[PDB]
Amino acid sequence: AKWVCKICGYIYDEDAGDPDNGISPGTKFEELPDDWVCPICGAPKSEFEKL
Ligand SMILES: [Fe+3]
Repeated sequence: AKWVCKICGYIYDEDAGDPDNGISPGTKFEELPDDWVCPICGAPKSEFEKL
């Protein structure tokens, strides 16, 4: 699944993860650490919406 940051338009793609920020590919959005934030704009997880 892909989730969009409602603040800046960054798409968290679970297939891609966010390796530069310690998230390996295939990591589900719900599995992201609670302290994970949008790597672009810094938005907390609350600000993402599943597509
Ligand atoms: Fe963002």
